[PDB]
Amino acid sequence: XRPPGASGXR
Repeated sequence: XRPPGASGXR
């Protein structure tokens, strides 16, 4: 998916 924790700074 896009794990919040870091999907890069976004």
